[PDB]
Amino acid sequence: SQILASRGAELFQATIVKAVKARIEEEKKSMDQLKRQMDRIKARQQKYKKGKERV
Repeated sequence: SQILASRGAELFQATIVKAVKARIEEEKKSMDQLKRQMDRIKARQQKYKKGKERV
């Protein structure tokens, strides 16, 4: 157990960095999805404005 001190630190750090990688992946995906939703809303509003076109 004296020789194997660093192995536990390596394992814990690997778990932490894997969790952080999954977190940033999920965050990026959610941000892109929300941004696409916002663009669709903008496009629908612009289409309505152009359909109005016959402060």
